[PDB]
Order: sequence, then structure tokens, then C-alpha cells
Amino acid sequence: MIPSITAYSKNGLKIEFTFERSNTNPSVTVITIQASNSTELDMTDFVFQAAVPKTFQLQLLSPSSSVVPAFNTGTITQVIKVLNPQKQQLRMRIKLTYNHKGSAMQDLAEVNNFPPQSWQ
Ligand SMILES: [Xe]
Ligand SMILES: [Xe]
Repeated sequence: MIPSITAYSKNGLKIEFTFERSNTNPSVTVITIQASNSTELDMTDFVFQAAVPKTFQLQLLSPSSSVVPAFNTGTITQVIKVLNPQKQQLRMRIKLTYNHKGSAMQDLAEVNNFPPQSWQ
């Protein structure tokens, strides 16, 4: 009912967002993030961070793990709750940090493709 989106897809790392409206607080959208890794090597010590504009509040819940396993063999799932008291267009800056092939990777990206249903 809220379309899912690919929030990020780069360097073998894909982050999908699925959305649900909170049953508790109709101003809250619950985003379930799924990180997957299409590469041959695990992405370890993986950390998702996000920031949203001033009018919103965010709660990031604990991720399912810290490894995005190679070959799409599973995902990291993590829930972000977004409170949007002013029904503003949701947009988000995400920061992804992980190790891959022994190297520290980090990328900052904007997610500006939130479906209207996620914030209207
Ligand atoms: Xe994640
Ligand atoms: Xe960020």
C-alpha cells in the first residue's frame, strides 16, 4: 500500500526501504530497511545511519546484524521510524559505512524518492 523503494544501489550494496504506517501514531511511518550485497564478499561492520529534515524525527532501531552477506544470501534488516508531524515530504540522507574487501567504505546518499504514500 506504500510502495517500497530502492533507497540505494551502488557498489553491490542495495538498500531497499519498505514502508508501513504506524498503527500507533498515524504521523509515524515505519521504514524497514533491507540491505543486501550482490558481491562476492561480505560487507562487515555495516552501519546504516540516516538523517531527516528538521520537521521530522527519526528513531533507528537495532539492525538485525552487522554483516551484509555476500551473494545476496540474506540481508540486514533495520527499522527506522519517522515521525512527520507536519506531513512534509519525506527525504533522507543516509550514510552507509562498512568494510568490504578489507577496506573501509562509506557513502552518503540522499533518498529523495520516497513515495508520497510514505509521507502524505
Ligand atoms: Xe540496514
Ligand atoms: Xe547522513
